[PDB]
Amino acid sequence: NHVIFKKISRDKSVTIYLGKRDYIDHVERVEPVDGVVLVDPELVKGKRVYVSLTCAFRYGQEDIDVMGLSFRRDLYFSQVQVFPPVGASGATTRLQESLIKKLGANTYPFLLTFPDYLPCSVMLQPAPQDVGKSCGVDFEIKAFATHSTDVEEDKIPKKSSVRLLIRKVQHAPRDMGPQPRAEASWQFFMSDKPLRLAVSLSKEIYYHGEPIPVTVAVTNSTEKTVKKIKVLVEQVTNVVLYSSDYYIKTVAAEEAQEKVPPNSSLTKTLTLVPLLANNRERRGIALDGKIKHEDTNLASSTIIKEGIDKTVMGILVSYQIKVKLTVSGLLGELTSSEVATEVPFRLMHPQPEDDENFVFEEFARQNLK
Ligand code: NA
Repeated sequence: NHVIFKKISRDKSVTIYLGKRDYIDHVERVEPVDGVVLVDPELVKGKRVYVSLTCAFRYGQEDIDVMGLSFRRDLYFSQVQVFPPVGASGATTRLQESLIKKLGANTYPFLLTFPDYLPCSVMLQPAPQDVGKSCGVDFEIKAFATHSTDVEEDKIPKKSSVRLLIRKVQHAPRDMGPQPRAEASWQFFMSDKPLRLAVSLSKEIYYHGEPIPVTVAVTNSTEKTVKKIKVLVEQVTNVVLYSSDYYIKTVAAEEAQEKVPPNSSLTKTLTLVPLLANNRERRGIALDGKIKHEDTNLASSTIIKEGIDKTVMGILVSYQIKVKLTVSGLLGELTSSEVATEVPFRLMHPQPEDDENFVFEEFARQNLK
């Protein structure tokens, strides 16, 4: 079985079919959006039909745009002619050949590539506590019909078009970086002896839903007790277009049950799983889609190609493990400050790997249960 997604214009003249809602970037390359457009021959007579792919950044709205009330900067734009048929006939892909075999003679292929310099789907709606507005990067697939008027004004009527917001989803590349690790030491006021914290991760990339084994070694040479060992996954978000908004938020947390007495060491591995489901509040963190939708995830770590300016990504997402130690008799007495350290890591979807029967679903995404 193969689920095909479809949407049809208010006026019934144009119907678009897609194989996926979600298009894979493994960063070596990215999936093209290939699909077909079914037309009503009678409603498209004398008309042209195109499909465009637009990547845009928007600040100030959850979409572009109501009352032109938002800032917008386009990252990429492409458009192909789907009807009348251009040049040679037939599909360039099996999906297309198959969908055309099934749907019949009013169906026409279209294929839209992605380039390698774009970000992946990212959006944020701010929490009450935050300032700065909603923003994100949208990927629009639009199929529309144009016609001519005797006044020589061409027309692109809304009722003849269909707009699908797809996702460009980040999947892991062939290779990952070295084992993440960090070593911090503190010498407190009046003290001759160090508190050391080493922290290590099993690998530099993790998959959404994959448990992250944070291993911690405390060497406490001090007279103090470490009352608490806390471990966080922090999501760090930078808005690099328009407003400068900066967000850092805890998407996962774990507390050890153990303390570290003066003059002792402790080594323990805590396991964290940074999912959006763990978060009651979905606001003020970078997601790959709208809050309302069941399929939405945490944004994957941004990946910038060499030689691309980061502002052109429009929102930067990155992750770190933060380990905070709580030290007895310090705070308000020997420090106004945290004792903590961070180890960065990347978070994305799994590495991808290396006729049929179709079932048609409406493209609109399922709302949150
Ligand atoms: Na001490």
